Amino acid sequence: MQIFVKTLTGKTITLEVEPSDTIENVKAKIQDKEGIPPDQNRLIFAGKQLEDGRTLSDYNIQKESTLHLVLRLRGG
Repeated sequence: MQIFVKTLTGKTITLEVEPSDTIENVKAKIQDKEGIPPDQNRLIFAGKQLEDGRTLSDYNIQKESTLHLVLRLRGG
């Protein structure tokens, strides 16, 4: 049950999750592949911002889906 992640830059990543997992948990594994937490990054599917109140099967997120990684609060 792998999920692919696409950043706005085009960075293709890969994570292991379950259709019963929480949105926050699935976002949390982004730290284990990159290092950036779920407060600096957000989540989007089908033009809708996802949130930590539902699961993957509740959003209809299948395997081989490309998630959308957006940056919150520009800084340097």
